[PDB]
Amino acid sequence: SAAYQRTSLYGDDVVIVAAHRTPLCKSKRGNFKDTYPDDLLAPVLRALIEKTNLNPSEVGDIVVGTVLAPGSQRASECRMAAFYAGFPETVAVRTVNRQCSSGLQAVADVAAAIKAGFYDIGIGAGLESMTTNPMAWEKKFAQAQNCLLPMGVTSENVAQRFGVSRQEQDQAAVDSHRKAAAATAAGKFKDEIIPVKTKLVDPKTGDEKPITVSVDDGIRPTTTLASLGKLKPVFKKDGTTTAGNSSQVSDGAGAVLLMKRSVAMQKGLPVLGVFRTFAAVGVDPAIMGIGPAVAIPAAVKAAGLELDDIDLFEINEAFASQFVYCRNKLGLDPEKINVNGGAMAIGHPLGATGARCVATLLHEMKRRGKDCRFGVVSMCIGTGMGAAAVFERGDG
Amino acid sequence: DSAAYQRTSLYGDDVVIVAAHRTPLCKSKRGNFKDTYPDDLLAPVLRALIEKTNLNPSEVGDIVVGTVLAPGSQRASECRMAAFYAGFPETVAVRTVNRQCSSGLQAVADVAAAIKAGFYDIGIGAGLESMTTNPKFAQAQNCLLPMGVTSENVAQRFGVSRQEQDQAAVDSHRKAAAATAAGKFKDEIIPVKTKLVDPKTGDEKPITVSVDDGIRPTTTLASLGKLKPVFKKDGTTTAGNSSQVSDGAGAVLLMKRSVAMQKGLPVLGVFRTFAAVGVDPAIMGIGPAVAIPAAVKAAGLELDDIDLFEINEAFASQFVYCRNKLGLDPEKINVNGGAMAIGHPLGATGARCVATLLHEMKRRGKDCRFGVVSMCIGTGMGAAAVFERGD
Repeated sequence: SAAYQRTSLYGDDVVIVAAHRTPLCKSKRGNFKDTYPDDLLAPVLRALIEKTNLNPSEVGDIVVGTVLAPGSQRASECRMAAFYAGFPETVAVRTVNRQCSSGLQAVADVAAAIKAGFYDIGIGAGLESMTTNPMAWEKKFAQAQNCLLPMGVTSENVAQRFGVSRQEQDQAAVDSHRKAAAATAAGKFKDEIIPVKTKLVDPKTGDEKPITVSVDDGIRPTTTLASLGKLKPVFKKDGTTTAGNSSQVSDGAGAVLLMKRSVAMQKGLPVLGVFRTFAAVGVDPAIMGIGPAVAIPAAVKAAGLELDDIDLFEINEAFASQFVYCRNKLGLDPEKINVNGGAMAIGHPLGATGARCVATLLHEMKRRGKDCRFGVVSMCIGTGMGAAAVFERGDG
Repeated sequence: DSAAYQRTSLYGDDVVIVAAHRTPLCKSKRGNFKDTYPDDLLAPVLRALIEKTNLNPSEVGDIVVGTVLAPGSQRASECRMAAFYAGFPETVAVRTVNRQCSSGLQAVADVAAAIKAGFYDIGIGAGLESMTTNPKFAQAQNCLLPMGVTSENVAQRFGVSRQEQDQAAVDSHRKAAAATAAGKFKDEIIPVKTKLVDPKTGDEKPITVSVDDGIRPTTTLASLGKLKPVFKKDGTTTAGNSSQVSDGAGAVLLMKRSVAMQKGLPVLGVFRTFAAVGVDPAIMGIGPAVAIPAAVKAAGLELDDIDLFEINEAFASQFVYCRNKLGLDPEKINVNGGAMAIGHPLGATGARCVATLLHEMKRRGKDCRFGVVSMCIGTGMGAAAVFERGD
């Protein structure tokens, strides 16, 4: 149980008409190492618009999950992105008010504002990038560690206290890379991924070669239980968390275009998803990192559903310790979770995780057809909180 | 209303406040805490909750601190150092409010929530700001500049004038001067034994800060009328009708009503309800205007039932808007002055105002039954807490 809970009930009124993401690239030496943050968010914001033939001035609100950027750089990067995607002055751009989070509430608060009648159309997005445009509108490594070190140490304790073994954690990372490799090789990410045309600087020569990034570069198809069992602990001398069974910061962006069911209908826009419910929960401080394990039952219950009704989960894999705990504690069927791989394989783009997982969930549900009716997206909001979202498959 | 969403915590009569204190608040711009490190502001307030209750430090189940100015990991290390010096052991976990920008009221609310949930019996909701650093202006601006730009816009749209904003700053300095002169802050304030470098000679002269050094008793409508707009050419907001960043700390000791009873501890206050709300994006910075009705309604009360209001004065534009929108009795609000006079210690505002409220409720007698503390959680949210007078 939780200390408190925010619940948003959206009924049938709030649909998703588009949900997309950039590829995710490892922040340390990945294919976005010479790509600025606004050049990740802008093409995802722009695709929502192009895919729905929507006038950008019709969007009532853009809320962005963004963590790495310090202070005023958060908003300025998003406004840079918004401006360059063609949004006018009159479209307000906001950030998620958290020191550390994974961005899901951005999607939920946009949904809530639509349900409240504040506006008809909104974008819930997310963005992270280790790079800084020298051109600002009108540090970052510290910020990554500041969020992730506490998350890692707490989860290695929760795992240590509930007996989540090194094998169990490593098996999760193996499964993640297996599933991400298989989804990539089957072209299952093609619908959700907006390829990013950019440049890659050859460290040897300094030459900038044009590159179009289309694939998640963090995937390691050769990952085995054997390769991972060789890896050394990252936090404490006899700890079970390694570089292999935890996720690394990746550059990327995600965005979800939400609207009132009746406006999508007058516009002739297929429904990709129906946002049913959102719950954010404050957890017992005695056992932090376990966010999702508390928020999932909360959001499912608010949807008038039982855990067994959920066909697919997207549960963030920031650390296998915490991922395996939350899965095991809830008794979830492992075969319904991160079916196309998780952050251990494709990466952890902090504040973009929420929109990223929304895109993955909805497009897989689309793909799996009518019997894939209900989906949950879940993740932490920093060590003390969980967030979970219930989605119903759109009719298209 | 209306909120886009609401978090409601209902505490019953289960969660009592047995002590609430604050340091004096001093101007960050070369006020009397300019040579005092953050941990040296929080430590003696945390220690005062302990000393005044004869509590063993290790009995505290949780310490949650609102702190804004500090960058990233420094937020945590400042609070943990302050906790160490207040005599708390490793075993007492110290957490910070997970917000980029907030006034820290939710620290108190979350501890109360955790007590009501039976997670522990005793916790501390606290806040700390200091511009000094123990071997931040950018972080302060990031929070307040958009807050003021937005609140001014709301003022200009809904007819909150320069004249009415300036009057509110006069009123704030006047009430705070009367309060200070009348000894009304003595109960809540923990004086800070510190050292001060004299700017003229450079000498370290040891000092006990007891007074909020930012009160300007000479503040008139004439003196405020002469100040230039801080945001745009024809803007209404000035350096005089908004609050300045201030160094200080606040801490609130909460516990289960039965453990306080067993312990022989006088109840200062009863935490009844808390609400936090996301507001209409088209009108940002009006937080308290949505959150007060919500928290009041959660307590099963009406606005008329509330005897005292502590509403944050980060900007007069926003404060006057919230008061006028709700039709509150101006005479029940910030009765001992507000942040325009005594300072805006960002994340320490929550605990600060709770202490001011409860002590004034106690002083006023049994008829001062209901109090509301309200403030923003950044431009997009509002927080409000309902308290009932302790016996």
